[PDB]
Amino acid sequence: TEIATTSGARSVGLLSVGAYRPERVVTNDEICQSSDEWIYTRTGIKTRRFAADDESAASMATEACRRALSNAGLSAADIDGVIVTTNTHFLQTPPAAPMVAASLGAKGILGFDLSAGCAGFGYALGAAADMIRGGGAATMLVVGTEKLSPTIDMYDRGNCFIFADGAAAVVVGETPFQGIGPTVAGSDGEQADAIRQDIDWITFAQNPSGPRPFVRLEGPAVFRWAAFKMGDVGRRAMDAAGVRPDQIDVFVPHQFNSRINELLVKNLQLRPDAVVANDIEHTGNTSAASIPLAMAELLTTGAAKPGDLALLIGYGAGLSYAAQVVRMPK
Amino acid sequence: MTEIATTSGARSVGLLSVGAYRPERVVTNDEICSDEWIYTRTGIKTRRFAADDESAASMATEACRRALSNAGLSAADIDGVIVTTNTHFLQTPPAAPMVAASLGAKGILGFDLSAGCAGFGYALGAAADMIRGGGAATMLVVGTEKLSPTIDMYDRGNCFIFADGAAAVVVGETPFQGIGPTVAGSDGEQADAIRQDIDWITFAQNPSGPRPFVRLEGPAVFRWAAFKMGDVGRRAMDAAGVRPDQIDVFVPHQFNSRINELLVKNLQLRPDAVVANDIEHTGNTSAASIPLAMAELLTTGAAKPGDLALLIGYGAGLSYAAQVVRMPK
Ligand SMILES: *C(=O)OCCCCCCCCCC
Ligand SMILES: *C(=O)OCCCCCCCCCC
Repeated sequence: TEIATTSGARSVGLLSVGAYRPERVVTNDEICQSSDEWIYTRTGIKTRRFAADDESAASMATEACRRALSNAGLSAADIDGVIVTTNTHFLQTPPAAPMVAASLGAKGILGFDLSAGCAGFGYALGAAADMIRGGGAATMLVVGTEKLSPTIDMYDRGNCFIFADGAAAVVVGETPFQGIGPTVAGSDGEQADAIRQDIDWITFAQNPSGPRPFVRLEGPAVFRWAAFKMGDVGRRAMDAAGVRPDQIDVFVPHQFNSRINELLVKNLQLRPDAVVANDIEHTGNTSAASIPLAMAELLTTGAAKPGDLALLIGYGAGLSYAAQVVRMPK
Repeated sequence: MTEIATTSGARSVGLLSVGAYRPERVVTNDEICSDEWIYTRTGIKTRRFAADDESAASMATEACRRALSNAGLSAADIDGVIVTTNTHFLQTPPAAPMVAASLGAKGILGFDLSAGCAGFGYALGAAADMIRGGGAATMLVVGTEKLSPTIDMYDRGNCFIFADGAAAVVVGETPFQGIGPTVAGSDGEQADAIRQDIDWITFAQNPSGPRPFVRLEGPAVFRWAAFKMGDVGRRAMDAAGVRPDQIDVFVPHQFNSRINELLVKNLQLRPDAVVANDIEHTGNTSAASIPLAMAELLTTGAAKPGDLALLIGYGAGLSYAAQVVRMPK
């Protein structure tokens, strides 16, 4: 007997984006006591959001999902699955996805957590699109969520002003025309230490009164890697999608650093009038949540329009990257 | 307007191989605590604990090496790796890129997938989806677990349950369909049933308080798994277009033998159907459990390559993932 195969939608796209940004604004001056100029010129950040003590990666993911569902004209009963992508869910288990599903009033739906630094969103988008086309699901939530503030060593003058909190979710479903291109992804596992938790939780657990773990970043190494490698990645994603650089309306790189992204814009040879995501300005670097948060900001302000041709490039920890061409959601 | 390319990959995908790593240190029921007490309740006789210098990532690498060797492939033939685990003790970097680098394939795509014990089913399905979509042609999927450091040796409810190990599968194009449609789901309202009890940040901010351990509400998990997974198994067979009487091999997650005995009966397979019992000397290795159980069956010869197998993963998050597959190697 032959094992049967399911089939799903051919054309898949981003139906909606929904964003949750924590209430507390932390300015450059507040976090660093000419600090405002210093931080802004190096990173592009003016302010960022910090989540409250009672908030978590999962709780922000839930709020983002509620908003994404609303923008898609859907309820939780329309969703067949949810992928949470995060690096700041602070339990080995349970995973965030089932908790999020439950809070949404759809406790039974499939889901898992996906971790790949701030390439997680691209990987999760690709996985959702592949699952829907394979018939494993019809409509899915993909939410990038991050609570980075508790992981920051406020004495680490190399990164303390970089990381921030927030969540944003997209609805992926069948569309009239193809809305999501092939995923272009890869790694550099040899540079795994470039962005890291410096002390693993178990070594820490054997001596909790000694130094605790914090996020560490080898800035120059990441700058060099991102600025010199992601251009070729962007071109691969566009080639796979069958589009030219000059057909790109919107560029949404991961909001790691403005200077990096300015160099990527140049390398990718986009139109003079191409819209470039700059959400980092009042959001900072929110890792897995960055791209969908950046997408929401562009749509919220009317800088981008739904249906606009967008190039997304996620780069960051593990040294991991994931990129794809999409049409902008509602 | 501008077209976004519509693409496809190979429709027929299957398991080309399985490879297993288990650590050297055998910990008997007698040592850990007695033998009859644990055995009666779990079906566990012994389990393997990893050495201090081992990790989920290191065991996953070694399981991947063996998997590649058994498929007659090298690292250069692989387009990416999915690592599924619950015991990679870093928020970042993820295990997959490190595993890829250790295999001499630092550049390949990959990521970590967490869904408790059902991680392997989700990861398997995702790799199959990605290959059929044309995003990759050949993949490694590896379940890995170093659970021993997470055990509270004073917790008389679970200290004898969890163990260490890793197993990987090579997934790629096969002449006939080798991986059935994914059947998966959750119960997020019972998320507290299997859990880390104190989150890492709360612990870090309060080092004078207690440290985190794995906790298990046994009865709640038992009742959910024993009585709900039968229907899951039926759906996966239905999706694969196969009948219960056609299943050659049954591989439930090796959570508890007594749960699995009840599952066997509920599923109404042939009397001569082969049931995975790797828990006896491997214990419960969470995400690594199913591929380890597949490797054990092939190693003893109880299962043969090509045999029709039903895999059911169930556990934390309250999460489940199941599919019918043809046995590898
Ligand atoms: C994205 O820019 O990559 C950064 C990944 C953020 C995860 C940081 C992990 C913090 C753990 C330290 C306790
Ligand atoms: C299968 O039974 O799913 C169980 C998931 C493994 C539990 C590990 C999390 C405990 C960490 C405690 C520090």
